[PDB]
Amino acid sequence: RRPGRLGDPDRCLRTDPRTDPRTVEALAPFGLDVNAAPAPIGPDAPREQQLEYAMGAEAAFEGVFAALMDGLDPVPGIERRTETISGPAGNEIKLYVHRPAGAVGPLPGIFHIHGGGMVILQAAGPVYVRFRDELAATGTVVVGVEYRNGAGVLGPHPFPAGLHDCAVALDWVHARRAELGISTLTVAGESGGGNLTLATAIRAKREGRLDAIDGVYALVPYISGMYGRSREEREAELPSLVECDGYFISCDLCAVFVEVYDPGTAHLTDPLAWPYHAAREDLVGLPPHVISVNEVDPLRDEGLAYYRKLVEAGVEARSRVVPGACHAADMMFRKAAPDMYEATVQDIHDFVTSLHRLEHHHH
Amino acid sequence: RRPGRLGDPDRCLRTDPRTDPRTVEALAPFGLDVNAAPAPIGPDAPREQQLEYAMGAEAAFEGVFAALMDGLDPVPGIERRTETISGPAGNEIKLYVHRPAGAVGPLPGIFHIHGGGMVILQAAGPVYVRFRDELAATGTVVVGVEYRNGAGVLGPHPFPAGLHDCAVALDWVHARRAELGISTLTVAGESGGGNLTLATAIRAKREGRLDAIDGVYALVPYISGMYGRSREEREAELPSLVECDGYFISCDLCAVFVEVYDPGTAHLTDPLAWPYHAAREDLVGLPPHVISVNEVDPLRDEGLAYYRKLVEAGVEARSRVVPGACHAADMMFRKAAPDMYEATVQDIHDFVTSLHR
Ligand SMILES: [Mg+2]
Repeated sequence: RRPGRLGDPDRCLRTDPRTDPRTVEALAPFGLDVNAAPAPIGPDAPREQQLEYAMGAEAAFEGVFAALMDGLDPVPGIERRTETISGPAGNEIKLYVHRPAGAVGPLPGIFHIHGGGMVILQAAGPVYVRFRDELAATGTVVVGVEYRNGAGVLGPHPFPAGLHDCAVALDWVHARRAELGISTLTVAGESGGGNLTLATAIRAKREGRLDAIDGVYALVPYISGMYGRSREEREAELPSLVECDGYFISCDLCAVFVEVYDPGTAHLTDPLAWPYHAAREDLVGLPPHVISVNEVDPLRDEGLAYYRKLVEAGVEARSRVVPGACHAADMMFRKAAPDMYEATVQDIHDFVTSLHRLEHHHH
Repeated sequence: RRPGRLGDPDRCLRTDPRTDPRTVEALAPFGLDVNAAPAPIGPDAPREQQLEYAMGAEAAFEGVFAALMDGLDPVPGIERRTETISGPAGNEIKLYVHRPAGAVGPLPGIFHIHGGGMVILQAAGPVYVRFRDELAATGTVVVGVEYRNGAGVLGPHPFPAGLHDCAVALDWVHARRAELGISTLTVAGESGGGNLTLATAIRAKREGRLDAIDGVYALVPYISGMYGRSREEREAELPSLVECDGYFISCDLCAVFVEVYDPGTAHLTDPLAWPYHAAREDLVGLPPHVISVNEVDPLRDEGLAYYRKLVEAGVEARSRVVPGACHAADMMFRKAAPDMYEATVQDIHDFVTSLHR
């Protein structure tokens, strides 16, 4: 029969033979070996209740991530510094810089955009600190942007606040490459940070700012906005949204996050809010991209769709799949599945090291 | 607004702003800067006439490839030897072996399957000798299999003759990794050799022979068999078949080649003939795969489809696109577009060095 919840509506990560069993056992303490509990509200709830729900979801996910990162041996030899810059709207934006302490000369730069559906989680949290140390350790300079969120502790700031913060922060890092010891500059991020990464490149082309971007690496991108569509609609367009619904994340939670990010959903088909909607003309001329998708992630199909769009637009594009992986498993299970974690860090290192500096090429 | 011949039916490689212009000028001596001339026959022609046509098409493509390889400095430091083995059906199969001079120790192996729609061209021809030298130079042992073709000078031998010859030759290389100085073994090939590469892996799983295959690298695979469908059918299913029809290769030529390969087309939906038809159960458990596709290649969409299938079956799969590239441009334009050629050679090298037994 068909895989996952297409073949058996009651299947979950534990009962899906495709799931890496180490990750099932790593999620069991949190109850996330089985299908996520349903959302107690939907996208028609009053905004006040949606923000309360998102604040609780933020805390709940942060508890999971803190426990998964707890007790890890430090990454050796990383220098960390925080910079604080002026945002577009009188707001301060923190940048978390990571580099190998011994590094002599310029290294590839990674402008890292954290996930959380553009509405929750902090770049200051342990799962992101760890990922930026891990990337830096390979011989990169990593700059993690703390942008305004749609909700939670760093919210509420609707679309396009976080996207504007990412723009200003990218411009600041690009203007300081030499000071920061950066050669090429890649924008990277997972899930909602994969969304902001892809939209950051689309916007940079529109604004004449593409000198800032030598490459783009999007992991498990959260880009369709279509989580609130019926089971039949989701099955017809993006079947992974049914096949793997409730595998770590659920369409019901994501549909509330869509409304939280953009109240009224005037930008539901705007490629800067939801890059799945990008037209060919939005993508022509973009720098090299990687789209990394996860096998048992509901967001798998929308990530594959974006790779097809980039191919159709002539971008120097690549894609990969992480076998056995739930949404963001390759960034979460540094303890339980270190090989999966290492393979993603090493793929990103291999991509950024391959890049040419495009500001110095005729364009 | 739609690219290529979807937006302007008269567009051709030269007038498509997407094409790498260096490849346009490189194809102009052959008249292949403009849309390929139409086929004088169709798949309904008598078999005798289809074989005459395939033999002329073979000579014409060989002439292009020879001219594109002429005037190159040889790849230095390559040792070449020919092995001759027993095939499945009393036939001898040549194997073209390439290795770097003075390599110490085992190197990744590449079992290379040439293209030509499974019906034309020889592994002994200069475009394949060059590509195997180029791969060897990066630190690999390359084995080019000379299998039975559906047509041309090494035919006619319908499906599954070529596939059977690839299976026996792969088994022979696998059994001799030590003697050949090979560590890991990758099956690789472009176009019709991309078809045979992907079908070789699906067949190996069925036959309990997957120990022979540590990875699979398919370039611009020729795998749908759907070239003879109407313009409207092709547009609906695999739009690149219309968008880039006539860019170097044409659907009319390909539709005759389908019939030549498998006369009567009993295997038109058989994944061993046409891997686009693979079911999930055919792909589950396969070793790592790369699918490389070319931007302005009519075969682009079928290759992207196969990457999706591998992802949906849990294979450790990757894909790439070559911008500005017609069908097989990354293997043809070593003179005019050396950056494009080297990027494909280095991606294959990166892949095979990443594998383990
Ligand atoms: Mg006959």
